[PDB]
Amino acid sequence: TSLFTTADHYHTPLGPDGTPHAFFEALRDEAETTPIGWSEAYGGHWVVAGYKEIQAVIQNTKAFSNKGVTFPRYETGEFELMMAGQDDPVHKKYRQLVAKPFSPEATDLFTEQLRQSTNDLIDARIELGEGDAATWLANEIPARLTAILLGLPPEDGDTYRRWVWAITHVENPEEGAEIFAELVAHARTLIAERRTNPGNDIMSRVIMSKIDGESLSEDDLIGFFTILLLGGIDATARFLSSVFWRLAWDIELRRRLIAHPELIPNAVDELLRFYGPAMVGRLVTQEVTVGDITMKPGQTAMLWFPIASRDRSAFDSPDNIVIERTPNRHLSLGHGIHRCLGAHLIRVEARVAITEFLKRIPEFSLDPNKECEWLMGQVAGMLHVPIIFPKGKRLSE
Ligand code: HEM
Ligand SMILES: CC1(C)O[C@]2(C)CC[C@H]1CC2
Repeated sequence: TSLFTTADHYHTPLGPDGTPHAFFEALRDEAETTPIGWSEAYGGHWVVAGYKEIQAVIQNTKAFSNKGVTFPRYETGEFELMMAGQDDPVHKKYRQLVAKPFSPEATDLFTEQLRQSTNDLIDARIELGEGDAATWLANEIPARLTAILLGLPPEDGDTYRRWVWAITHVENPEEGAEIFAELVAHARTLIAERRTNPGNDIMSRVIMSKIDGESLSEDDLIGFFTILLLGGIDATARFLSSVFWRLAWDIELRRRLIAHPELIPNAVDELLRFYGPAMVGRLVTQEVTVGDITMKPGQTAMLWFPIASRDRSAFDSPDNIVIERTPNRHLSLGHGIHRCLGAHLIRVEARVAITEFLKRIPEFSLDPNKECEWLMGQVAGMLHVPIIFPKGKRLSE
């Protein structure tokens, strides 16, 4: 028997802790013998689990196209995924338009604003002694910031999350497509308003941009809106949720981050290795051999970053969260020409979220009377993290 044969990133066996990590560890073990295996899920596809094999695939853009970046394809109607779903030279020209606002200096401008935001969110339940850390904090910190980056109302996160749910999970394809069309209607309204009232936000920037002398089409602009909203609120929320869950029970990790706040950036990087939500696909466009396996045009390869992030030939003691680990060249943010546009931004969001939360609520635990829930898929992580804690005091009021 092989664990590859029924591997499916939307249906990962969960262990007694509520995560897929026992299964990932078992697949990692098998991958030492077979780093690429055939799964019969989704009609048949390749699962790439070894670290060096994922590196080989993700560097080989001639044979492995980002037209397959989501598999099964995300529900975005007739729209492509902007940047993420493109190959060069097209990909590079679109990404250049938004490189500046995602640079470390540009995103660092939001640091203290994120800190204030995080504290305002914590104020809403600190006097109560209980909350779902995912819905209360993890969902809201990145959704509010993303809203501000796109010039959306930050208070409407439930609307934005409903759109993303349709893109990533709704099973009835008519329904999912209709809800995605709601996002598209709102994007058109936003774009029309920005045209007349341009600001310093990222949508105004791409609206005023040109490629090869031509303004972007309304469709390309909707594409930018979609990928930035999607990227900004989904994997960030799942990652932060998984982190709050881990900190709720892992009292040893928690006390160390309180004692050594200077280690929080490196610990965020290690938590990205361990809880990185993402996997990505590639469409095979030319016959290619990777290790023992020859892939053929039209096949899809899924890059199982969480398994490669646990590869013993790439990391010492990969099953331990070693907060001082360097260089820690994990693949949770990708590698090569598509490497995550939001990399620096999530590092800042996570550092601030963890720092302020542990400052405000150093003592907390999982609620024994409510269930946690792990969401599976191409972006995976805790969805519900009910916690309890001693009642504390609001900063504002
Ligand atoms: C925990 C948080 C996140 C994780 C794990 C993550 C993961 C990734 C990964 C693995 C890729 C590579 C795609 C590939 O190789 O096909 C990627 C690309 C990308 N991400 Fe992120 N992402 C995160 C947050 C963000 C945020 C905050 C944004 C923007 C607000 C964002 C926007 C993008 C975009 C636009 C791409 C495509 C870049 C390109 O194609 O050149 N992501 N992300
Ligand atoms: C699912 C995932 C990882 O997130 C986005 C923003 C980047 C790569 C893919 C598709 C879209």
